[PDB]
Amino acid sequence: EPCDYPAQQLDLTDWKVTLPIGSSGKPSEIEQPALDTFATAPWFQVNAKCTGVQFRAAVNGVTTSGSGYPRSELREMTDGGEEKASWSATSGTHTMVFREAFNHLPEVKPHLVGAQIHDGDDDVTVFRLEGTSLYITKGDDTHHKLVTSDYKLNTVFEGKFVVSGGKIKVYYNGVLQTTISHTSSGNYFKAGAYTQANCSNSSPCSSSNYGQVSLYKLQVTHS
Repeated sequence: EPCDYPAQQLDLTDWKVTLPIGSSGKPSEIEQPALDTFATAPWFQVNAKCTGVQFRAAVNGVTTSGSGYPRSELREMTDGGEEKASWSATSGTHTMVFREAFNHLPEVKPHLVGAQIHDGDDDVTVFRLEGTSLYITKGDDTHHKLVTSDYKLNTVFEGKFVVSGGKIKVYYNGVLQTTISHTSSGNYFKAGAYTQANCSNSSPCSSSNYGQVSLYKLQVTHS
């Protein structure tokens, strides 16, 4: 159209989306083929400028069980988006190239995750913004590698994860930021707005207190 559905801005065929709305402790998820014509403002919609996808998750958003952090985020799928993606870090070459911008941060604890590699146990490495400091994490180390302490909101950057030979190479605007040793399988990509704050550590407890990310390009390949 291509301004009516996020699926018109990015190829969401091999993805599903998890939202910050839903019943108590049960974040709603939308899978293909319904995802092809799905939108829910302001959490998951084409942005006003019709150039990308807006992902927003407020601190009072619905979270698993009721405890945890809210998100409006894509989860990698495969086979026409029919099943969950799961790949090896020691076999094959797995790449995700994305272009995004962090647009808004929650109050008090201005932390927001915009892309990640996750496995069967937890997050492996993610692009995490804290204020104006953008980091590439490593497991529980939220400050593994500082990309820049001068990240300006709404600035589009290109991130890339390349996994092969038991190593994860992470790039920011074409420059290698860090290489992380990782040999477990069951990995998958994610991209969107995963707000690292809830009503227990951020006030006010309102939908107007949120993290937001805009995704302009999203490409995943496996060989």
